[PDB]
Formats: sequence, structure tokens, C-alpha cells
Amino acid sequence: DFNNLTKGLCTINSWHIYGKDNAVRIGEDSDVLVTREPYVSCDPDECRFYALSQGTTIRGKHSNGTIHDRSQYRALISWPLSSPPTVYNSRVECIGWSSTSCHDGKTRMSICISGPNNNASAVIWYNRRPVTEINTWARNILRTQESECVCHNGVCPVVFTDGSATGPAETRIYYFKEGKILKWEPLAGTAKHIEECSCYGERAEITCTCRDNWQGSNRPVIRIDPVAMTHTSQYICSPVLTDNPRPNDPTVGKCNDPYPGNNNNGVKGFSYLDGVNTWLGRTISIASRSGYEMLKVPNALTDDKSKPTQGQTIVLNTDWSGYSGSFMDYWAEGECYRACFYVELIRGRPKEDKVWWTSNSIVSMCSSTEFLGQWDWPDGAKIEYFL
Amino acid sequence: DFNNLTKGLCTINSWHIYGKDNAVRIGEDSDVLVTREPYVSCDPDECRFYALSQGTTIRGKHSNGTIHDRSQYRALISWPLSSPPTVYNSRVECIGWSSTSCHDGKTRMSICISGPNNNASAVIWYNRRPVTEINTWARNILRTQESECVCHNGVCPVVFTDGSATGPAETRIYYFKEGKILKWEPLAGTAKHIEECSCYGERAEITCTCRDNWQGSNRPVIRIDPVAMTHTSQYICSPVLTDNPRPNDPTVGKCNDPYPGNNNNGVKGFSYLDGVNTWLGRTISIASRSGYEMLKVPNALTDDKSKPTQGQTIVLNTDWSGYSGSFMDYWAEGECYRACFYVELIRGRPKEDKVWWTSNSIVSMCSSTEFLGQWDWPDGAKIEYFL
Amino acid sequence: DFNNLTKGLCTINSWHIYGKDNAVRIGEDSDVLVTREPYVSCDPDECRFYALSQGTTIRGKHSNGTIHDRSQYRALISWPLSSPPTVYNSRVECIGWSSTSCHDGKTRMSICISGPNNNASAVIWYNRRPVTEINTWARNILRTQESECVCHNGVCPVVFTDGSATGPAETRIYYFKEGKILKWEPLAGTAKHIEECSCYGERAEITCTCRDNWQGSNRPVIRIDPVAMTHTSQYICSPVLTDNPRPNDPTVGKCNDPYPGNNNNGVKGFSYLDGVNTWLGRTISIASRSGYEMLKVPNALTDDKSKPTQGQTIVLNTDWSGYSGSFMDYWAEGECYRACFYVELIRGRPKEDKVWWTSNSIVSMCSSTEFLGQWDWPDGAKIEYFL
Amino acid sequence: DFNNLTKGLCTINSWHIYGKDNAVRIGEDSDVLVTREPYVSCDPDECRFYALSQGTTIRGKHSNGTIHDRSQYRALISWPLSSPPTVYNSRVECIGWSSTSCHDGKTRMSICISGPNNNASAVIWYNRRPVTEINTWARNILRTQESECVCHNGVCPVVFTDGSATGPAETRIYYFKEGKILKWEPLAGTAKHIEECSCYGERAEITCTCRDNWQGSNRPVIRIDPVAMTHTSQYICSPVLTDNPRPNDPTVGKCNDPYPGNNNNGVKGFSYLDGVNTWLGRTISIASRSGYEMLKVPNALTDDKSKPTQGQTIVLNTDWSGYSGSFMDYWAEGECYRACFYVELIRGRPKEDKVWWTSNSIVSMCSSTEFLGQWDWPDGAKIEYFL
Ligand SMILES: [Ca+2]
Ligand SMILES: [Ca+2]
Ligand SMILES: [Ca+2]
Ligand SMILES: [Ca+2]
Repeated sequence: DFNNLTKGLCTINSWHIYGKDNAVRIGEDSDVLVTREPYVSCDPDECRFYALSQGTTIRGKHSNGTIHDRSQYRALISWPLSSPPTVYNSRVECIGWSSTSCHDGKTRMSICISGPNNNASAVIWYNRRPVTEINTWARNILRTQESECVCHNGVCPVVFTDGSATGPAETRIYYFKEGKILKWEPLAGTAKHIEECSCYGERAEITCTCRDNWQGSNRPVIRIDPVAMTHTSQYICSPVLTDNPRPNDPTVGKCNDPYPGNNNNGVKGFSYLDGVNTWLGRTISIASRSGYEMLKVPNALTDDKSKPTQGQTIVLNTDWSGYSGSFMDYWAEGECYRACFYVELIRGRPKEDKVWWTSNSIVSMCSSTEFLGQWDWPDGAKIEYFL
Repeated sequence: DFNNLTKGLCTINSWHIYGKDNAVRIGEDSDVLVTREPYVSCDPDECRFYALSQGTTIRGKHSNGTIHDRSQYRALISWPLSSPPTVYNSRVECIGWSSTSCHDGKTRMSICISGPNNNASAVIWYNRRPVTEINTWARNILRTQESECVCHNGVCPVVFTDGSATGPAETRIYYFKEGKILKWEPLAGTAKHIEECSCYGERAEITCTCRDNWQGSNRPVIRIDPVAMTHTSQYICSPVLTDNPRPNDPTVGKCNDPYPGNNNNGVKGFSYLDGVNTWLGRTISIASRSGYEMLKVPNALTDDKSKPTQGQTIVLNTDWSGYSGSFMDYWAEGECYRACFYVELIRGRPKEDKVWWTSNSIVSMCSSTEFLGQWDWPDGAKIEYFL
Repeated sequence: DFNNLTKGLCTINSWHIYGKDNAVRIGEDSDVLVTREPYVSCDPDECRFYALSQGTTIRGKHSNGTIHDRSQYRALISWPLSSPPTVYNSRVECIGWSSTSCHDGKTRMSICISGPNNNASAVIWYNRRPVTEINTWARNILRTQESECVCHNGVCPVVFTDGSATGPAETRIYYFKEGKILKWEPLAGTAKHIEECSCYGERAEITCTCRDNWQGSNRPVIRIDPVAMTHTSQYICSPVLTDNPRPNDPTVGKCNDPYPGNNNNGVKGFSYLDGVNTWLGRTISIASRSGYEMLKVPNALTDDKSKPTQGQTIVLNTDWSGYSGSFMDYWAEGECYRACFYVELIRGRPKEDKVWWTSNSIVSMCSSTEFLGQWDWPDGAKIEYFL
Repeated sequence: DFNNLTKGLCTINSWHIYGKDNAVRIGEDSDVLVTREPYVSCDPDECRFYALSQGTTIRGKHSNGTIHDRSQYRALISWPLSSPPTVYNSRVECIGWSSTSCHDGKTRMSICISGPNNNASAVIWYNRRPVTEINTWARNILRTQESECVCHNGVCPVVFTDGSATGPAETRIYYFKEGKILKWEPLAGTAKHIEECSCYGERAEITCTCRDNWQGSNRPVIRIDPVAMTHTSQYICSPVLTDNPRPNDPTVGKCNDPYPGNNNNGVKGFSYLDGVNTWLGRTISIASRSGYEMLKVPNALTDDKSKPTQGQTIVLNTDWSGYSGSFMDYWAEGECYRACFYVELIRGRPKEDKVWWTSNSIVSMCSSTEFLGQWDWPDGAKIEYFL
């Protein structure tokens, strides 16, 4: 029967290692697939890794050129937790270069976009069969979250953007039930530009922290109500800026406007916005996708002067990071939802020029109410063995 | 309980990418099997890829010579949708160099032919055990559809041809129930020569678009009634000729005779013949198996002057195609049958001489009532990496 | 519930290809295990391939020396029908260099022997746990059938030999129920020496055709009654001699004595002994394990002048064969038991010196009441690609 | 429903080969993972192999350096019995460089420790989700058993040590029920230092034979009562010393004190302590982890002069051994618990310098009431093929 967001977030006093696949390490001498834009997603019975294959192995010759995002040979694949995405164990969800996926309690919905930049289309799959199709409205790179959606009593909303990446675009929230469209609505609120939303849900409310690609160093937030099927957007108020690249943290920041300083760029990220129980993730570098850390900034969403009270380094500044996004095991035992996240560890091009490919591996963490010691969790591949 | 063709075809206003395995790309550095003559086929619970293995990997040395059709080391294998047919994940159905396969609702029937050209035999398997055997009647290359059959309340007919390929031959429609022969009957109607039939069924009627190898540039059609166990054949009337090689489209074409101009050659193909809701597939080239496209030609079967009103390019003329065939997920949700098809993308010999093998990959599409933008879906392997 | 041999043998008017794995072909560029002494065995729900691994891949370096039979790194593995025995898909049954295995209807019993030649022991496994252990009685290479046993209402007898191979030895029939020993009894009847028995059962009777290694060119037969738990032995009377090596067929042969002419050698083989419905298998060569054929010799067991009335060549004399043995799918649909068999196709040492290993692949056939044309089914590997 | 230790140990009159994976042999030309610290563990339905991956294949280049114990790329993986731990078949349990795992009857609990040496933490997983977290108390390499725990009516105790390895440390027995902490208690009794406990349970009592790393050549024993949740410790009295390195066996030994002679070193080991039905395992070498043997020393725990009455060599002194530990199939049929154990066969560094890695394979044995002949069970890899 349909899942229903009835619990709230547990208290996050630190983070524990949840998953880690060591793909590029293992892929130096194994049949692992070149992938990117990963995420994690739970069924009622198991949690899995997810990514867009590039349709080639890392050591395969057809890996030259996989710095490229959109092509005919990309796909949404998933595999067992903490395994590497191999040729022999990966399951294909749908064909496309942009995706999102979520179980509703009864079964799983998966969405893939393919197409030329000016004539793309989404095919919504539900219970492993195609059900609904949508075409470019703005006709400039139709695209979704690149991480899991969230459902509540059968309704699962998904944010798409179609249009420019360095300007005004058209974003829609679609509300699906059983893979079928219930309704959709243009973006509302004060957010200026929306990309790659990272979502979670608790107490019958869904929160997505997204990416303003053309203006904002602070991150927009869509809050969604899955029962009334309406929404609104804003920016995180805090001065602890969490996009990349970004300027340095000011002492005061914006609540309803992009904080300026870098244009036309960002990375996928997330946060858990929960009163004083609020944690933001970010690359440590402001210039580069390097390092990763979590920061406890009470009332970040609302308090425009808020600054960190506690923190945890996940990846050292010397180590390459990348995209990141939220997920929770909604069918786990317990009185509250335990917050989890993942970081994509990009390897290869552009920063690592001596190779001709671009891949990644995954580290995943979840919260603890304990205060656990911290380690750092690098990819751990040695680029020189690929030469 | 037995499946019953009770729905009709949905409205096809365009086609969406359904499946794609990228085998030859992935097989440059993975243990993928050399195969050909693929197809797709659905059980009640999952849809799979199917093909005739050549009993060797692509990079394996025993791949030299796999331009050859009939040998002791060929087999019908199936694998998970959109995976590549690998050594470690493929399931063997039966041993043979010609096949067809279909689930009847209760369980699956698979048919393989093996033998020397003059002493071949079919073994009908049902629920993974061998049940019934048939011997060459004409004693010249007993052969079947090379794509899935169709059932209705337990009866699943299959078209075989035995005899010459460049002349009069003996074709039979066998009607199986539970893997056992109910009846068979010689070919009837006006079709002159029958090979490799592509079949679908709706509203308790089965339509196969086949291949006249010795005369026809227009395609013969067998219509089958699974309740009365009778049939009849014809040719598609339209002048939009859909075999290969073929002459150019005239302004008027044949309904009960082969349209002349090329002898003793063709390729497997298909169509969905549904009033104005009619779509034909073809190679774009008339000379070569190059490119692929779908064309909307209302009343093609009956209207001998019919010409296209809408179209979709699937594979660009610069890209190699090959066989193609129909399938539908008869156990999918919905009020109508959503039409699907697949194209075999041949690589290697004969057209690509620098390698000593011949393999292929698969693209598969299904219909949408939407009007989706179009992309082209090439194999995407780079023949030079095999050198 | 326990299986009960209640049907009789179908009429065998010819043989159809049942299974074929092409392992050595595929193993030239895949991770396939060096094996030997294969067989086939059916559960209620699926039929599988079985063999003794040598604990190395064919292309692996540790394959030098696998001409050797008994070592610490051998095991009974099984795998899906017609796949090759690969590292990633094979299931280990037990550890040993001699084996037999059979499902009793409720679950499967598997028996492996390991040890030094003078201190060997059998461990009987039942439902994948070890249950019963037996030690060398004669203390000279304890050994079993190397093909599947047969059960009836829970009782499954197994023939072991312990002792000399070129002389008098001690053979016992053990009767197991639920993996536990019910009873055992020394060999009886007129057979002089027993090795590697190939067994089948019909109408509550079990027939094993075995191998007299020190004297007989004609094959001994143990007939077993699974209800009374007694047995008796004999030789096949016919002059169509079916061991190897062997002299030429005389016009008259022995019923209760070894036919003389070659000493201290043989190969595993089988027959189906059923009135006029009797078929014997043999290598075509008398000198070498070359070629394979089936022969219809009515009343072979009893009629000491019987000579062939029909035949089928399975492997041409120019192609290497090896061991062979019987099996039937006792849970198949139908009024009679359809007779099946397999041939081991040995490759490498001794006959093929340029390589340093010894492996094999499998062809398997079952009967038809039809008269099917015949093909020949060689291994099909090309020894020169291993150089 | 929860498992309940209600049977007692069967009579062990000898040992039979239970499992053997030949990983390093097979890993010379297959995608097998570098691992160490293995063990075996049974679910209600199957028994599996377990080990800490090093996140690389043996032939992979990232295997240089895997002599190292604690890193970010290690994990607890399990795989099917007697298979090798491959990239494509291994299941990841949790992320860490120290572990233990046991099914309680209802489902399985797995515990992994990760961290820097001074800020480590345990995450207790239960039914494949994380549930409970514990932090370093002594802040010097938090560590567990490196072999399976044991449960009784839902309570499963686990021994951890935190502190120095060559001195006084802090050891705790935690008692888990449903993955949650019931209670814990500091170490008690006369044992001086505790590491890597090997545990079994019979008649509602749990016995762990552990390792005193700084003083004892004789092995400490924790006996645990899972109903009262208390414990006590001691040393095995016997003079047949079973650590390594160790001095030579005296004629008399300690019951409540470490027997002196080697400092600050040992290996994981085990024993089954059962009146006269008592068997100890040990390396044959006193200097080196070489060879392995079992010894029957009646009343070893209590009788401080006890010396062997029977024995079995498992691995010859010329062959490398390593860790060892106990397990039993608590859900096996029968009136008593059949005692099993495993030996880790280390290959590579330190003793085998010409390679740059360190891996192992597994041999596993269980008891028989029979008196079975003995074989020796070496790794069987040939280090020269890795050069
Ligand atoms: Ca930005
Ligand atoms: Ca033609
Ligand atoms: Ca003989
Ligand atoms: Ca010690």
C-alpha cells in the first residue's frame, strides 16, 4: 500500500558511513561501467545505487570522450548497494541522459529523458513498463533532478526545467500518481532559476534544495505539499554559501534573491532544513569541486545571519568531489526518518587531463544521534595506473 | 490463465525509445556474445532480449567466420532488457540456428531448428522441456520467423518455410497448444513466397508481415484467426515499398502480386496495419541495409495508391541497420495494446571488411499517442578499436 | 513428496539435440573453469550441467597439469543448462575428485569423495548440508559413478568401488534415504569388475550399465530393485561391443563373462535396455575415444547374437569424445520417461599435446518417437588459438 | 522465530572437508577480490563465506600495498560457499576494517568498524539497515572478533577491545537484541588481554576462545551466559600451547595466568571445549603461521597437565596458514551441533616478498563421529605465475 510521510527527521548529531563502492579502484581491472550523476534510492526491501551509464567500460576504448553529457549510449542503471556498477550486474531502468526515480510504496516510478537538445522527451516508466510521455515545452534541454523523487499516498511530484541555463527558463512541478499525470504547475515563489533538485519528505511535506545556475551562490528551495498539490520557492537565508563556484561567506545573506558573485555555474547539492536540526553540505573549495563537508547551521532557511555551530568533513580538500543529493529509507524501522546523503567523487576529465574519460564513485552517509568520530572517504583510485 | 487478445492497438502518433543494449560498444572490452537475428519478447512479468548466439565472444578468436548463419555452435539465448548479451547473464532457450518464442499466458514456448540443410528438425520446447519434434518436409533449410509468435487462449500458430529461397517453397502454419500440435495447413492466398514473419495480434486476430525472398519488393501479409485456425495471405497494396533491396517507390503498387525489380533477396521487416493508424518500417537505402524509418501510410494494406502522411527516422542513412520485427507487451496495463518494434544494427562483415566477425546490437521502440521529438539511435561502436 | 518411478520408457525412434555448452570455444576468451567428468541432472523445476572443476580457468596458468585426476583443488560444481561452467555462475556442491548426485523428489543428495589414494572418504550431503561420512574399505581409491544416481520413494542407491583397477576390487551398493544409510551390500551376480555406473530407472526398477576396467570389452549391468533393496549383475550379451579400447565386433558375444582382447582400460558409457527398444552408445573408434554413435540392437542384454537395426552418429570419428552417461527428467510431463544422455568432448592432453591442460565441453541429447534427421555435434574449439 | 541453543556438541572423532574456494588459484586469471580475515556464517537456509575486501582485485594494480589492515577501501563482503570472492558475485554487508556477523533466527546482524585509529566507530546493522552506533571508548583502534557471533532467543553478545595491543586495554561484552543495545559490561575474570574471539554456543551457553596479544602463549576463554547476560574469563590450562608465535609445550601450564615466552603477538585461533570431547587447533610452526593441526586434548580447559590423545593435520608445515575460527550450522538437522571451523591461508606479503599484495583463500572443515582418513588442504596457488 502507498507510503505515507508520517514521521519526522531524527536528530542528527553526526554522520556514519552508509555505503561506498570503490568503482574506479575496482574498475582498473574489472568490467565496471563509466557513469556519472549517481544517487541512491530505497525500495521497501532494499536500497540501491543509481547512475547514468555512458555505455562503455572505464578501460574500454570507447571511454575516450565521456566528458560528454548527452548521447545515445547513456542509460539509467542501478545495482546492489556498495558494489561497483558492472556490466554483468547492472539493471537498466530506462534510456536517457537525465533521470529521477522513486518507489511509491506499491512499486517504483523511473523517468528518463532523451533527445536532441531541441526536441527532447520524457518517458515515465512505472512498474518497469512505459506509461506516459512528455515533450520539450521550451525546447532547450528538458532536464530533471538527477536524484530520487519522493512520494506520499501515491502522489510523487517531479521538478523539470526546460530552457536556458544562463538565464530565465521554464520550470514545472508535475504531480504523478501511478505513473500518470495528475496536474502540473509553473514554478512559483521568489527563486530565480532552478536545476537538479535534491528532495526529501517528512510529516507530509516535501523539501527540495535545488541549484540556481545563472546567479545564485545561495541555494533555492522548493517546498512541496503532496496533498494540496501546491508549492513555493525561496532561498536559504544563511550566509554560509553552499554552491560552487562561489564567493566567500559574508556575515549576512539573501532570503529572497540570489547572492551575486559568480554567474552561470553551480553543482548539485542538498540540505536538511529542520529548525536547529539543520545541516548543509558543501564543497570545501569555493573555486573547484574539491572536498566536502557538512555544517550545522541552525535556522539556515529563515535566519539570514546564521553561522555554523558544528561540522563534519566528509572528503578532504585535496580530494575531488562533485554532485550530492539526499535520500532516506522511508521503510526503515524506527520512530523517525534517518537522514542520508551521497557524494559523487568525479575522476578524470576535466581536472585530470592525462586520461581521456570521466567517471566517478560513490560515498554515502546517514545520520546518527550519537557523536561519532570522523574519517575522510576519498575515491582512492590512483590515476597513474590508467596510463 | 491463457492470454486473450481482447484489446486493440493504441493510437500511434509517434515512437519513444524503449530499449537499447549498446552491445558492440560494450563488447570491445567485456565478455559479450557474438549474436544475430535478435528480437524482444514479453512474459507476464518481464520483457527480454533474444538472439542466436554464435557460441563465441566478439573479441574471442573464434569470432572469425561468424558471417555464417547455420552451425553447431549457435543457440537461442535471452537476457535482461537493455543489457548486452554476455556470457555470464545469458539464458539458453534451445539449440539451433533458427527460432521463435512466445509466452501463452501460462508459460513460454520456444522453438529451435538445427540440422544439416537437407536433414533439419524443429524441437518445440514448452515450459523449458522439449515436447514435440518436426522434420524437414521439403528438405531444404527448414526455417521460422526469427521473432516472437503470438498466442490467444492457449493457441499459438507459427509459420515455417521449407524449400528454395529463390523459387517456390513449402510454407506451413502450425497451430500449437501446450507445445503440442493441434493442426497445420499449407500456405493459402495470393502471396508467392514467405520468409521470416513478423507478427502481432489484436482483437483476436493475428497479423504477420513477412518477406518474399524471390520476387516481391512489396511485403506479403498473412492474417491468422486463432479461434477458427484458418488464414489467408496477400500483399501490402501501397507503393511505399518496404523491402531491401528494392526499386524506387512507384505511384501505384500491387495488392495480389509481387512488385518486380529485384530478385532473390530481402530483409526481415514488419508493419502495423490498422486503418488510418498504419505504420510501416523500412531501411532508408534501397540498395543497402542502411538507415531506418517509420512511415504513416493510411490504409496501406488495401489502398494501392497510399503515400506517407507522417514519419519518423529511427536510424540515419549513414548508419547500418538490418532485421526488424514487431512485439507488444500483452500484459501491460491500459485499454489498448501499445505497438513496439526493434531494429537489428549489424556490424562487421560483409560491409565492414576490416574485421572478421559479424555482430549486432538492438534498439527497440514503442508507440506514443503524443507527438514526441525524434532522435536517431545508431549502434555507436567504433570499428577501429577492434583493429 | 518423494518421486516414484511409475512410468516406462518412451519409444526412441531417434535423438534430438537437448543441450550444448561450447565451453572450450567460449573459454578461449571468458572466465570458464577447467573441468572433466561432466553429467546432467534434473531437479523438479530445472535441469543442470555438472562437473568436477580443477580449480582454475582454461587460460589461467594453473591449468598446466590438469591432465591429473585427483587433487585438493577439484570440486563438484553445477551450472545452468547449456551455459559454460564459469567462475561467476557456478555453484559448488561439495569438495572432491569423484561424485554423484540426484534429487529424490523432496530435495537433492550429492556425494563427493576426497582423500589420498589410501585414506579417502565420502561425504554425503543432503539439502546442501553434510550428513553422512564413509571411509575407504579397501583403501585403494574409493570412487563412484561420475554421473547421477536415481531414487524411488526416497531410496537412492549408489555404487562405489574400492580397490584395484586392473584386478579384483570391492564394490558396494549403498541404499540412502534422506542422506542416511539404510543398508549396503557387496556386488553380486556374474560381473567381474565394476566402475563408473550409468543408471536410469523405470517402472520401479533401476538399471546401471557400468565399466569393467580390467577385462571386459562388453559392459556389465547392475539391475537394482529399490523396494526390496537387492540387486544382480550380468554382461550385455550382444556382440556389438561398446567399451574402448576394444577389439572388433564378433558374430557372437558373452552374457556372463568378460569378452577378452583388451586389458586394464575402458571409458564411461551407458545404454537403455528395453526389449526391442534398446539403444547402445559407443565411440566409433576401437582404439581411441573418437566419435560417438547410438545403435538400435534389439534384445542386446539377453540375445547373444544381436546386431544393429538402426543407428545415429552423434560425433564424427574425426572428433574427440570421451565419457558418457544417462539421465532422464523424471518430473517432465507425459505418460513415459523420455531417455536422455550426454557425451563429454575432451580437449587437450593427452591426444592434443601442444597445450598443457585437459578440459571438455558437453553435448546432450534426448529421444524422439519421430524419425529426425541427424547432425554431428563436435566441440568446435580451435586448438591453435590457445597457442 | 529466534534460534535457541538447545542441543549439545556431537562427538568429534575426526574432521571432514566442508568448504574450499581456491581463490588465489582462480584469481590469477579472474576478477577475484583481495581480502583477508575471512570466516563462515550460516543463515537458516544457507551458509556463506565472509571477509574484509581491500577494494581491489588481486591482479589489479591497486593491490600493491594491501599488506595494510585499516583503510577507506575495505568492506565486509560475503559470497556463496566455496566460490571465490569475486567482483560480480560478492554482497557488501557494511563498510569497515573490522567486523562480526550472526543470524539470530529471524534475521542477520552485521557489525563494521571504520575510522582513524583514534576516532573509530561501530555501526550495527540489522536486517540490512543501520540501527546503532558506538564510538571509541579508549580511542585506540576499536576492534571486534573477525568471525561470527552467536545468538540465543534474540540476544547476541559481541566482544570488542579498545586500547593498546601490547598492554592493558579495555574490553567490553555488549549484548544486542534486534540490533539494539541491551547492556554491556567490562571484561571480568582472570584473562589479561583479549583480542579476536572465536565463539560457539551449545546448551544455552556461549564459549569464546580469544587471543591475548601481549603476554599469553596459552589462550584466554570467555564463557558467556546469554540468559543472565553475565560472563567470566580464564585461560586454557593445558600445556599444549596454541598461539603463534609461542615457545615449546611444557609438561605443565597456566589456568589463570598467561604462559610467558613471547610478547606482543599472536594469531586468531579457536577451540571446542567439551569434556573429553575437546579439540584444539594450532599452527604446527611455533615461529611462523605455518601448517595447521587439530589435537584431541581431553579436559584441556581445566586439566593443567593434559596432552594429546588424537590428532589431525589440516595443512602441512610447509604450507602457509593464518587466522582460524569457529562456526556451526545451528539450523542443521540432527540431535546435536556439528562443530566446524575454517583456516585462512595467507599468500603474499610478508613471507612472500616477490609480490606486492597480501591475500588468502579459505579451507573449512566440520566434525564427523566417524574416523575419516586425512588429507592436507593447501592454498595451491603458484606464486610464480604472478610475476
Ligand atoms: Ca549558482
Ligand atoms: Ca524481396
Ligand atoms: Ca574394459
Ligand atoms: Ca600471545
